[PDB]
Amino acid sequence: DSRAVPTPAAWELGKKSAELLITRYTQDHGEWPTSFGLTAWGTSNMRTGGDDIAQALALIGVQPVWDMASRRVTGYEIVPPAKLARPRVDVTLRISGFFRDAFPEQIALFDKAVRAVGALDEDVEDNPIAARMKAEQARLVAGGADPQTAERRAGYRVFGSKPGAYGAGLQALIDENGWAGRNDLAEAWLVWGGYAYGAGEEGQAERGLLEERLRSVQAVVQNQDNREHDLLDSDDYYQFEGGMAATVESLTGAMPSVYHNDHSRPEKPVIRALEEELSRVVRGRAANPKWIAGVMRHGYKGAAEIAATVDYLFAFAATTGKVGNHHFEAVYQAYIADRAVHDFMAEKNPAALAETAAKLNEAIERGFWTPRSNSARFELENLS
Ligand SMILES: C/C1=C2N=C(/C=C3\N/C(=C(/C)C4=N[C@@](C)([C@@H]5N=C1[C@](C)(CCC(=O)O)[C@H]5CC(=O)O)[C@@](C)(CC(N)=O)[C@@H]4CCC(=O)O)[C@@](C)(CC(N)=O)[C@@H]3CCC(=O)O)C(C)(C)[C@@H]/2CCC(=O)O
Repeated sequence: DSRAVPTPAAWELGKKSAELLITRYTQDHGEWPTSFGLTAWGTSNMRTGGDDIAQALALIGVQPVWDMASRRVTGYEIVPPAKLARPRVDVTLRISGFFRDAFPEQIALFDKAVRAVGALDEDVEDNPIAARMKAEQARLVAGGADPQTAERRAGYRVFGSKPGAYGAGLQALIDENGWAGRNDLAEAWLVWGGYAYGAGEEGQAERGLLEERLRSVQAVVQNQDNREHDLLDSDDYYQFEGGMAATVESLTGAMPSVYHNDHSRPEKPVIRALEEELSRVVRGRAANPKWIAGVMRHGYKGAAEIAATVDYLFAFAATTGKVGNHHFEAVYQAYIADRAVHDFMAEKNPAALAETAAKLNEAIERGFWTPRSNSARFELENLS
Protein backbone atom coordinates (compact mmCIF):
# COMPACT_ATOMS: atom_id res chain seq x y z
CA ASP A 1 0.00 0.00 0.00
CA SER A 2 1.59 3.29 -1.15
CA ARG A 3 -0.42 5.28 1.40
CA ALA A 4 1.68 3.84 4.29
CA VAL A 5 5.08 4.84 2.91
CA PRO A 6 7.38 5.72 4.61
CA THR A 7 6.67 3.17 7.34
CA PRO A 8 7.64 3.46 11.01
CA ALA A 9 10.31 0.80 10.36
CA ALA A 10 11.71 2.66 7.32
CA TRP A 11 11.80 5.93 9.25
CA GLU A 12 13.82 4.32 12.08
CA LEU A 13 16.21 3.02 9.42
CA GLY A 14 16.41 6.39 7.63
CA LYS A 15 16.76 8.45 10.85
CA LYS A 16 19.72 6.32 11.99
CA SER A 17 21.26 6.24 8.49
CA ALA A 18 21.06 10.06 8.24
CA GLU A 19 22.95 10.54 11.53
CA LEU A 20 25.67 7.97 10.74
CA LEU A 21 26.03 9.72 7.37
CA ILE A 22 26.53 13.17 8.95
CA THR A 23 28.91 11.70 11.54
CA ARG A 24 30.87 10.08 8.70
CA TYR A 25 30.91 13.28 6.68
CA THR A 26 32.28 15.19 9.71
CA GLN A 27 34.96 12.51 10.27
CA ASP A 28 36.11 12.69 6.60
CA HIS A 29 35.97 16.54 6.21
CA GLY A 30 36.08 18.15 9.71
CA GLU A 31 32.94 20.27 9.20
CA TRP A 32 29.12 19.94 9.11
CA PRO A 33 27.68 19.16 5.64
CA THR A 34 25.18 21.57 4.05
CA SER A 35 24.20 19.83 0.76
CA PHE A 36 23.76 16.17 -0.23
CA GLY A 37 22.60 14.61 -3.49
CA LEU A 38 20.50 11.43 -3.17
CA THR A 39 19.41 8.78 -5.63
CA ALA A 40 16.03 7.12 -5.15
CA TRP A 41 14.71 4.04 -6.95
CA GLY A 42 11.28 2.45 -7.02
CA THR A 43 11.70 -1.26 -6.22
CA SER A 44 14.12 -0.38 -3.41
CA ASN A 45 11.56 1.79 -1.54
CA MET A 46 8.85 -0.85 -2.08
CA ARG A 47 11.06 -3.46 -0.36
CA THR A 48 11.97 -1.25 2.63
CA GLY A 49 8.77 0.81 2.98
CA GLY A 50 10.56 3.98 1.93
CA ASP A 51 14.15 4.00 3.32
CA ASP A 52 15.30 6.77 0.93
CA ILE A 53 12.34 9.11 1.50
CA ALA A 54 12.85 8.55 5.20
CA GLN A 55 16.55 9.38 5.03
CA ALA A 56 15.98 12.53 2.99
CA LEU A 57 13.26 13.61 5.42
CA ALA A 58 15.49 13.02 8.48
CA LEU A 59 18.36 14.92 6.86
CA ILE A 60 16.20 18.07 6.37
CA GLY A 61 14.77 17.66 9.91
CA VAL A 62 11.17 16.68 9.20
CA GLN A 63 9.21 13.62 10.25
CA PRO A 64 6.13 11.77 8.93
CA VAL A 65 2.87 11.73 10.81
CA TRP A 66 0.87 8.51 10.66
CA ASP A 67 -2.73 7.77 11.53
CA MET A 68 -2.23 5.71 14.69
CA ALA A 69 -4.77 3.04 13.59
CA SER A 70 -4.47 2.61 9.80
CA ARG A 71 -0.75 3.60 9.62
CA ARG A 72 -1.38 5.70 6.49
CA VAL A 73 0.90 8.76 6.28
CA THR A 74 -1.36 11.84 6.87
CA GLY A 75 1.36 14.49 6.57
CA TYR A 76 4.60 15.73 8.09
CA GLU A 77 5.84 17.66 11.11
CA ILE A 78 8.91 19.90 11.28
CA VAL A 79 11.50 18.83 13.82
CA PRO A 80 12.24 22.14 15.67
CA PRO A 81 15.90 23.06 16.39
CA ALA A 82 15.31 22.28 20.09
CA LYS A 83 15.35 18.64 18.97
CA LEU A 84 18.41 18.91 16.70
CA ALA A 85 21.93 18.08 17.90
CA ARG A 86 23.15 18.79 14.35
CA PRO A 87 22.21 21.22 11.54
CA ARG A 88 19.59 20.63 8.89
CA VAL A 89 21.23 19.36 5.70
CA ASP A 90 20.02 20.37 2.22
CA VAL A 91 18.99 17.44 -0.02
CA THR A 92 18.54 17.25 -3.81
CA LEU A 93 16.81 14.12 -5.02
CA ARG A 94 17.44 12.37 -8.32
CA ILE A 95 14.56 9.97 -8.76
CA SER A 96 14.24 7.16 -11.29
CA GLY A 97 11.36 6.92 -13.79
CA PHE A 98 9.76 3.98 -11.99
CA PHE A 99 10.13 5.91 -8.69
CA ARG A 100 8.31 8.86 -10.32
CA ASP A 101 5.50 6.49 -11.45
CA ALA A 102 5.26 4.54 -8.17
CA PHE A 103 5.62 7.27 -5.49
CA PRO A 104 4.11 10.65 -6.58
CA GLU A 105 2.41 11.25 -3.21
CA GLN A 106 5.80 10.83 -1.50
CA ILE A 107 7.41 13.22 -3.98
CA ALA A 108 4.64 15.70 -3.09
CA LEU A 109 5.24 15.21 0.65
CA PHE A 110 9.02 15.67 0.20
CA ASP A 111 8.56 18.80 -1.98
CA LYS A 112 6.20 20.46 0.57
CA ALA A 113 8.28 19.52 3.63
CA VAL A 114 11.41 21.01 2.07
CA ARG A 115 9.65 24.25 1.07
CA ALA A 116 8.30 24.43 4.65
CA VAL A 117 11.83 24.05 6.08
CA GLY A 118 13.06 26.56 3.48
CA ALA A 119 10.66 29.19 4.87
CA LEU A 120 11.75 29.10 8.55
CA ASP A 121 13.61 31.85 10.38
CA GLU A 122 16.67 29.97 11.51
CA ASP A 123 20.35 30.94 11.44
CA VAL A 124 22.44 30.14 8.34
CA GLU A 125 24.69 27.87 10.45
CA ASP A 126 21.55 25.81 11.36
CA ASN A 127 19.45 25.98 8.16
CA PRO A 128 21.34 26.10 4.82
CA ILE A 129 18.14 25.26 2.99
CA ALA A 130 16.32 28.42 4.02
CA ALA A 131 19.44 30.45 3.31
CA ARG A 132 19.73 29.04 -0.23
CA MET A 133 16.02 29.28 -1.07
CA LYS A 134 15.59 32.90 0.04
CA ALA A 135 18.83 34.08 -1.61
CA GLU A 136 18.00 32.47 -4.97
CA GLN A 137 14.42 33.69 -4.56
CA ALA A 138 15.76 37.19 -4.00
CA ARG A 139 18.04 36.85 -7.10
CA LEU A 140 15.20 35.83 -9.44
CA VAL A 141 13.11 38.75 -8.14
CA ALA A 142 16.00 41.20 -8.68
CA GLY A 143 16.10 40.14 -12.37
CA GLY A 144 12.32 40.59 -12.62
CA ALA A 145 10.40 37.40 -11.75
CA ASP A 146 6.93 37.13 -10.24
CA PRO A 147 7.52 36.31 -6.52
CA GLN A 148 5.22 33.28 -6.80
CA THR A 149 7.30 31.79 -9.63
CA ALA A 150 10.58 32.55 -7.86
CA GLU A 151 9.32 30.60 -4.83
CA ARG A 152 8.50 27.65 -7.03
CA ARG A 153 11.83 27.70 -8.92
CA ALA A 154 14.08 28.35 -5.97
CA GLY A 155 12.37 25.55 -4.04
CA TYR A 156 12.57 22.50 -6.33
CA ARG A 157 14.60 19.67 -4.83
CA VAL A 158 13.28 16.75 -6.87
CA PHE A 159 14.63 15.93 -10.29
CA GLY A 160 14.39 13.12 -12.80
CA SER A 161 13.93 12.08 -16.40
CA LYS A 162 11.04 13.59 -18.37
CA PRO A 163 7.47 12.20 -18.09
CA GLY A 164 7.14 8.84 -19.84
CA ALA A 165 10.94 8.37 -19.96
CA TYR A 166 13.27 6.22 -17.86
CA GLY A 167 16.97 5.66 -17.10
CA ALA A 168 19.98 7.93 -16.83
CA GLY A 169 20.31 8.55 -20.61
CA LEU A 170 24.02 7.64 -20.65
CA GLN A 171 23.66 4.22 -22.24
CA ALA A 172 23.90 5.35 -25.88
CA LEU A 173 27.10 7.27 -25.17
CA ILE A 174 29.01 5.03 -22.71
CA ASP A 175 28.69 1.68 -24.54
CA GLU A 176 29.97 3.10 -27.85
CA ASN A 177 32.86 4.88 -26.06
CA GLY A 178 32.50 8.27 -27.73
CA TRP A 179 33.26 10.83 -25.03
CA ALA A 180 36.22 13.22 -24.67
CA GLY A 181 35.94 13.79 -20.91
CA ARG A 182 33.60 13.72 -17.95
CA ASN A 183 32.05 16.87 -19.44
CA ASP A 184 30.37 14.76 -22.15
CA LEU A 185 28.79 12.31 -19.65
CA ALA A 186 27.75 15.22 -17.39
CA GLU A 187 26.18 17.10 -20.29
CA ALA A 188 24.14 14.05 -21.28
CA TRP A 189 23.27 13.34 -17.64
CA LEU A 190 22.04 16.93 -17.03
CA VAL A 191 20.04 16.91 -20.30
CA TRP A 192 18.20 13.68 -19.48
CA GLY A 193 17.54 14.22 -15.74
CA GLY A 194 16.93 17.98 -15.61
CA TYR A 195 13.13 17.82 -15.08
CA ALA A 196 11.55 19.06 -11.82
CA TYR A 197 8.78 17.42 -9.79
CA GLY A 198 6.72 19.23 -7.15
CA ALA A 199 3.45 19.07 -5.20
CA GLY A 200 1.45 20.19 -8.24
CA GLU A 201 4.29 19.81 -10.74
CA GLU A 202 4.39 17.15 -13.37
CA GLY A 203 7.94 17.34 -14.78
CA GLN A 204 8.88 20.89 -15.91
CA ALA A 205 12.14 21.38 -17.85
CA GLU A 206 14.53 23.09 -15.39
CA ARG A 207 18.09 22.10 -16.30
CA GLY A 208 19.37 25.47 -15.04
CA LEU A 209 18.00 24.78 -11.53
CA LEU A 210 19.49 21.29 -11.46
CA GLU A 211 22.92 22.77 -12.26
CA GLU A 212 22.49 25.28 -9.46
CA ARG A 213 21.61 22.47 -7.05
CA LEU A 214 24.47 20.19 -8.12
CA ARG A 215 26.97 23.06 -7.68
CA SER A 216 26.07 23.13 -3.96
CA VAL A 217 26.49 19.38 -3.43
CA GLN A 218 29.32 18.19 -1.17
CA ALA A 219 28.56 14.47 -1.24
CA VAL A 220 26.58 12.10 -3.49
CA VAL A 221 24.63 9.39 -1.72
CA GLN A 222 23.06 6.05 -2.59
CA ASN A 223 21.50 3.40 -0.32
CA GLN A 224 21.41 -0.29 -1.26
CA ASP A 225 18.85 -2.47 0.58
CA ASN A 226 19.79 -6.01 -0.53
CA ARG A 227 22.88 -8.18 -1.01
CA GLU A 228 21.54 -9.90 -4.16
CA HIS A 229 23.03 -7.43 -6.63
CA ASP A 230 26.15 -5.34 -6.08
CA LEU A 231 27.37 -2.13 -7.63
CA LEU A 232 29.53 -4.10 -10.08
CA ASP A 233 26.94 -6.51 -11.50
CA SER A 234 24.71 -3.93 -13.19
CA ASP A 235 25.14 -0.70 -15.14
CA ASP A 236 22.54 1.12 -13.05
CA TYR A 237 24.71 2.18 -10.06
CA TYR A 238 27.45 3.95 -12.01
CA GLN A 239 24.87 5.70 -14.20
CA PHE A 240 22.90 7.10 -11.24
CA GLU A 241 25.51 7.74 -8.54
CA GLY A 242 28.61 7.90 -10.75
CA GLY A 243 26.73 10.13 -13.18
CA MET A 244 25.69 12.56 -10.46
CA ALA A 245 29.20 12.75 -9.05
CA ALA A 246 30.71 13.29 -12.48
CA THR A 247 28.28 16.12 -13.00
CA VAL A 248 29.18 17.91 -9.75
CA GLU A 249 32.84 17.69 -10.80
CA SER A 250 32.09 19.07 -14.29
CA LEU A 251 30.17 21.93 -12.63
CA THR A 252 32.52 22.68 -9.71
CA GLY A 253 35.90 21.25 -10.81
CA ALA A 254 36.15 19.15 -7.60
CA MET A 255 34.96 15.55 -7.16
CA PRO A 256 32.46 15.30 -4.27
CA SER A 257 32.53 12.58 -1.67
CA VAL A 258 30.45 9.58 -2.66
CA TYR A 259 28.87 7.32 -0.07
CA HIS A 260 27.34 3.97 -0.96
CA ASN A 261 25.50 2.83 2.16
CA ASP A 262 24.35 -0.56 3.41
CA HIS A 263 20.72 -0.91 4.48
CA SER A 264 20.52 -4.70 4.08
CA ARG A 265 20.39 -5.01 7.90
CA PRO A 266 17.72 -2.36 8.91
CA GLU A 267 18.64 -2.39 12.59
CA LYS A 268 22.36 -1.69 11.80
CA PRO A 269 22.86 0.47 8.68
CA VAL A 270 26.48 0.94 7.63
CA ILE A 271 27.76 4.06 5.91
CA ARG A 272 30.68 3.47 3.45
CA ALA A 273 32.66 5.59 0.99
CA LEU A 274 32.38 4.39 -2.60
CA GLU A 275 36.10 3.42 -2.53
CA GLU A 276 35.27 1.16 0.42
CA GLU A 277 32.34 -0.57 -1.19
CA LEU A 278 34.20 -1.23 -4.43
CA SER A 279 36.92 -2.82 -2.28
CA ARG A 280 34.41 -4.96 -0.32
CA VAL A 281 32.94 -6.24 -3.61
CA VAL A 282 36.37 -7.06 -5.09
CA ARG A 283 37.44 -8.92 -1.92
CA GLY A 284 34.03 -10.52 -1.38
CA ARG A 285 32.99 -11.23 -4.97
CA ALA A 286 34.91 -10.06 -8.09
CA ALA A 287 38.29 -11.46 -7.02
CA ASN A 288 36.97 -14.02 -4.54
CA PRO A 289 38.32 -17.44 -5.60
CA LYS A 290 35.14 -19.14 -4.26
CA TRP A 291 33.06 -16.84 -6.47
CA ILE A 292 35.34 -17.45 -9.47
CA ALA A 293 35.16 -21.21 -8.88
CA GLY A 294 31.36 -20.85 -9.07
CA VAL A 295 31.11 -19.01 -12.39
CA MET A 296 33.54 -21.46 -14.02
CA ARG A 297 30.73 -24.00 -13.62
CA HIS A 298 28.29 -21.79 -15.60
CA GLY A 299 30.13 -21.54 -18.95
CA TYR A 300 28.73 -18.70 -21.04
CA LYS A 301 26.52 -16.81 -18.60
CA GLY A 302 29.44 -17.20 -16.13
CA ALA A 303 32.18 -15.67 -18.32
CA ALA A 304 29.67 -12.93 -19.22
CA GLU A 305 29.55 -12.03 -15.49
CA ILE A 306 33.33 -11.58 -15.55
CA ALA A 307 33.48 -9.26 -18.57
CA ALA A 308 30.52 -7.32 -17.13
CA THR A 309 32.37 -6.77 -13.85
CA VAL A 310 35.34 -5.16 -15.56
CA ASP A 311 32.93 -3.03 -17.65
CA TYR A 312 31.29 -1.53 -14.56
CA LEU A 313 34.66 -1.20 -12.84
CA PHE A 314 35.85 0.70 -15.90
CA ALA A 315 32.71 2.85 -15.89
CA PHE A 316 33.17 3.81 -12.21
CA ALA A 317 36.80 4.78 -12.87
CA ALA A 318 35.64 7.15 -15.67
CA THR A 319 32.69 8.73 -13.80
CA THR A 320 34.21 9.14 -10.30
CA GLY A 321 37.94 8.32 -10.35
CA LYS A 322 37.48 6.40 -7.09
CA VAL A 323 38.79 3.08 -8.43
CA GLY A 324 42.45 2.53 -7.60
CA ASN A 325 45.22 0.72 -9.45
CA HIS A 326 44.98 -2.01 -6.86
CA HIS A 327 41.47 -2.88 -8.16
CA PHE A 328 42.36 -3.08 -11.86
CA GLU A 329 45.43 -5.13 -10.88
CA ALA A 330 43.24 -7.55 -8.97
CA VAL A 331 40.93 -8.34 -11.85
CA TYR A 332 43.84 -8.66 -14.32
CA GLN A 333 45.71 -11.06 -12.01
CA ALA A 334 42.57 -13.10 -11.30
CA TYR A 335 41.02 -13.19 -14.79
CA ILE A 336 43.77 -12.87 -17.42
CA ALA A 337 47.06 -13.88 -15.75
CA ASP A 338 45.40 -16.96 -14.20
CA ARG A 339 45.70 -19.28 -17.23
CA ALA A 340 43.07 -21.50 -15.61
CA VAL A 341 40.60 -18.57 -15.94
CA HIS A 342 41.95 -17.22 -19.26
CA ASP A 343 41.58 -20.64 -20.93
CA PHE A 344 38.07 -21.09 -19.49
CA MET A 345 37.00 -17.84 -21.17
CA ALA A 346 38.76 -18.53 -24.50
CA GLU A 347 36.88 -21.82 -24.75
CA LYS A 348 33.48 -20.93 -23.34
CA ASN A 349 32.99 -17.31 -24.55
CA PRO A 350 35.81 -15.86 -26.75
CA ALA A 351 33.85 -12.57 -27.07
CA ALA A 352 33.75 -11.82 -23.35
CA LEU A 353 37.54 -12.30 -23.23
CA ALA A 354 38.19 -9.75 -25.97
CA GLU A 355 35.78 -7.25 -24.39
CA THR A 356 37.57 -7.76 -21.05
CA ALA A 357 41.08 -7.30 -22.46
CA ALA A 358 39.80 -4.26 -24.36
CA LYS A 359 38.46 -2.49 -21.27
CA LEU A 360 41.70 -3.24 -19.41
CA ASN A 361 43.81 -1.68 -22.19
CA GLU A 362 41.51 1.40 -22.24
CA ALA A 363 42.13 1.59 -18.47
CA ILE A 364 45.90 1.84 -19.06
CA GLU A 365 45.46 4.41 -21.87
CA ARG A 366 43.05 6.68 -19.98
CA GLY A 367 45.26 6.48 -16.86
CA PHE A 368 42.98 4.44 -14.57
CA TRP A 369 45.48 1.65 -14.18
CA THR A 370 49.28 1.81 -14.21
CA PRO A 371 50.18 -1.93 -14.46
CA ARG A 372 52.82 -3.92 -12.52
CA SER A 373 55.04 -4.18 -15.62
CA ASN A 374 55.00 -3.48 -19.38
CA SER A 375 54.65 -7.26 -19.81
CA ALA A 376 50.98 -6.60 -18.96
CA ARG A 377 50.34 -4.00 -21.68
CA PHE A 378 51.75 -6.12 -24.55
CA GLU A 379 49.73 -9.25 -23.65
CA LEU A 380 46.41 -7.36 -23.49
CA GLU A 381 46.51 -5.80 -26.95
CA ASN A 382 48.13 -9.00 -28.19
CA LEU A 383 45.12 -10.98 -26.93
CA SER A 384 42.94 -8.48 -28.79
C1 LIG B 1 17.92 0.16 -11.12
C2 LIG B 1 17.24 -0.58 -12.26
C3 LIG B 1 17.37 -1.95 -12.30
N1 LIG B 1 16.89 -2.70 -13.31
C4 LIG B 1 17.50 -3.91 -13.28
C5 LIG B 1 17.57 -4.78 -14.31
C6 LIG B 1 16.54 -5.08 -15.19
N2 LIG B 1 15.53 -4.24 -15.57
C7 LIG B 1 15.29 -4.48 -16.90
C8 LIG B 1 14.81 -3.45 -17.76
C9 LIG B 1 14.58 -3.71 -19.24
C10 LIG B 1 14.49 -2.20 -17.28
N3 LIG B 1 15.01 -1.67 -16.23
C11 LIG B 1 14.36 -0.39 -15.84
C12 LIG B 1 13.32 -0.78 -14.80
C13 LIG B 1 15.46 0.45 -15.19
N4 LIG B 1 16.10 -0.48 -14.26
C14 LIG B 1 16.53 0.15 -13.20
C15 LIG B 1 16.09 1.63 -13.21
C16 LIG B 1 17.29 2.58 -13.42
C17 LIG B 1 15.39 2.01 -11.89
C18 LIG B 1 14.31 1.03 -11.42
C19 LIG B 1 13.73 1.40 -10.07
O1 LIG B 1 13.25 2.56 -9.97
O2 LIG B 1 13.73 0.53 -9.16
C20 LIG B 1 15.07 1.70 -14.38
C21 LIG B 1 14.92 3.04 -15.14
C22 LIG B 1 14.03 4.07 -14.44
O3 LIG B 1 13.10 3.69 -13.72
O4 LIG B 1 14.23 5.30 -14.60
C23 LIG B 1 13.82 0.12 -17.22
C24 LIG B 1 12.62 1.07 -17.14
C25 LIG B 1 14.96 0.76 -18.08
C26 LIG B 1 14.54 1.51 -19.33
N5 LIG B 1 13.43 1.13 -19.95
O5 LIG B 1 15.22 2.46 -19.76
C27 LIG B 1 13.48 -1.25 -17.89
C28 LIG B 1 12.03 -1.80 -17.77
C29 LIG B 1 11.20 -1.59 -19.04
C30 LIG B 1 9.89 -2.37 -19.12
O6 LIG B 1 9.92 -3.60 -18.84
O7 LIG B 1 8.84 -1.75 -19.48
C31 LIG B 1 15.52 -5.99 -17.15
C32 LIG B 1 14.17 -6.72 -17.18
C33 LIG B 1 16.35 -6.33 -18.43
C34 LIG B 1 17.75 -5.77 -18.54
N6 LIG B 1 18.76 -6.60 -18.30
O8 LIG B 1 17.94 -4.60 -18.88
C35 LIG B 1 16.40 -6.40 -15.92
C36 LIG B 1 15.83 -7.49 -14.97
C37 LIG B 1 16.76 -7.98 -13.86
C38 LIG B 1 17.88 -8.95 -14.26
O9 LIG B 1 18.06 -9.21 -15.48
O10 LIG B 1 18.57 -9.44 -13.34
C39 LIG B 1 18.13 -4.24 -11.94
C40 LIG B 1 17.30 -5.32 -11.21
C41 LIG B 1 19.58 -4.75 -12.10
C42 LIG B 1 18.20 -2.81 -11.35
C43 LIG B 1 17.99 -2.82 -9.81
C44 LIG B 1 16.57 -2.75 -9.27
C45 LIG B 1 16.61 -3.25 -7.83
O11 LIG B 1 17.46 -2.72 -7.07
O12 LIG B 1 15.82 -4.17 -7.48
